[PDB]
Amino acid sequence: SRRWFHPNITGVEAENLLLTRGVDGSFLARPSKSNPGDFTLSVRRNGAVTHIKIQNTGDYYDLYGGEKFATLAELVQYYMEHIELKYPLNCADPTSERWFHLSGKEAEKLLTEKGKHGSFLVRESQSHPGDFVLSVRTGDSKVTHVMIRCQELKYDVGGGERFDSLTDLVEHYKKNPMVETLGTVLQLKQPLNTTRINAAEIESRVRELSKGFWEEFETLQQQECKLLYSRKEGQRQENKNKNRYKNILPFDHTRVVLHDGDPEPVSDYINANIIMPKSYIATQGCLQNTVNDFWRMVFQENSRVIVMTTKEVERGKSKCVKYWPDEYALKEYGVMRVRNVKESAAHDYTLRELKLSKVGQGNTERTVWQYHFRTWPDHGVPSDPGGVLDFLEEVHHKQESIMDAGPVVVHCSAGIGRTGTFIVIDILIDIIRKGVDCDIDVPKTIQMVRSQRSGMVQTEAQYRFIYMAVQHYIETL
Ligand SMILES: CC1(CN)CCN(c2cnc(Sc3cccc(Cl)c3Cl)c(N)n2)CC1
Repeated sequence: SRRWFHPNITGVEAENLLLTRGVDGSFLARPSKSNPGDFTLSVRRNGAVTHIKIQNTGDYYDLYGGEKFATLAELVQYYMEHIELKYPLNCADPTSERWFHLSGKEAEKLLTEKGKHGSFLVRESQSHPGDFVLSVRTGDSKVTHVMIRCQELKYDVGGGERFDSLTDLVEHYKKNPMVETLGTVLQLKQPLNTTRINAAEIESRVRELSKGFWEEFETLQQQECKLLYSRKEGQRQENKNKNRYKNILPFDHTRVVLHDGDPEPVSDYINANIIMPKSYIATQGCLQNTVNDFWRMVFQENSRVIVMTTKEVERGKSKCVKYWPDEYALKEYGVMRVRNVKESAAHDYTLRELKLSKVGQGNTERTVWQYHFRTWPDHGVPSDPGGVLDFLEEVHHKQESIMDAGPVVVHCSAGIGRTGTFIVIDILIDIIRKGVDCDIDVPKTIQMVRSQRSGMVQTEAQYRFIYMAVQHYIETL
């Protein structure tokens, strides 16, 4: 449902809402206004409201007194199946729906300039403030307007059932479409796309979102509820301690499956996923016990470029074990043998030239290049995207320069926040690098990658950093 999230309520607004429209076991989650980036889980117990903080600095949602998760949905899912969270107290604000917005004539052109059969949107009435309008497109070539009146806190389209919110109303006429007198069926097949822009417009769009970014991002967040794909392998007993974060797991359907492993019972698991929009494996920072597994992956998938986006230690916290030999040194990691051939240090990153081979057979050698980005801020995102961009641009040419190279391995700590910011920037400039004659749809791209790994861009700050990055790249054409 994900409608248990309320984008714009204060604490007290939530408390009274739980205590007036809810029962013991009712809960909700809301953006925290004390700390931008944080969120708050609000639950009713014994007729009282306890509030639970959840911090997300860019790596994961850290529920205090609980566990760390990829999305708030997987969080709620996790706790609704094991202070009890029984009944979602659902939100009626539509600000975070894909279809909500806006003048009629302006609505008609967009539907004409960008819509197909079934594209629709809901806007606020201009004739009677308080009422709403549902504008829908039908064709093979017509746009239809359906007024939605607000009466005594309930909404309708002039007859039939009265709804407690537009989302309910809309959801009802998606499954039960209005039929006009001459046969025309007003099918609400897809919300109108207003986020895909031409690459040359990014600068215009970024300026108007800065007076916007919040709304669009959380409108993308609200859609994570569609991405609760199974992650069972990662919960299997033999795999629990192969995860750096027990509750941040790879989708079974996109995980990398290690083959040709030791006869041990389970030898095919690693907290990684293939990311296909050049392809990527998105993974977590190695642990002591999965280093040999990490290199089995690199070998198997023919990866020749690794991109690590964290220090080994950050703020005294460990984030990734040292899985590469010292410069000029040679190490054996299970059946895999790695020599660090040379290291080169730039200001923002280090390149390690690593040769990977399988012990015993000197016909499996391949160079692997590890690009170790070292200047990401301990919290937040870089104030400027130049460093990231030149990094990725270097990374891309290295990858393009090797024949038959496999996925490009990308990893941070939990492998969702930073790792996902990078891959996405990389996909988008991949497009712009086609030139400036191309459309860019950041939300779409983020959602396509979250469908392949949980939580793949973590924060709003990062989300805007992606826009800044693409803008900057376009400026430098
Ligand atoms: C005004 C608005 C209020 N709610 C409504 C429209 N805007 C909007 C719409 N859709 C999404 S999401 C998405 C986008 C493309 C492809 C896919 Cl697949 C997804 Cl899932 C988004 N982030 N913003 C911005 C805010």
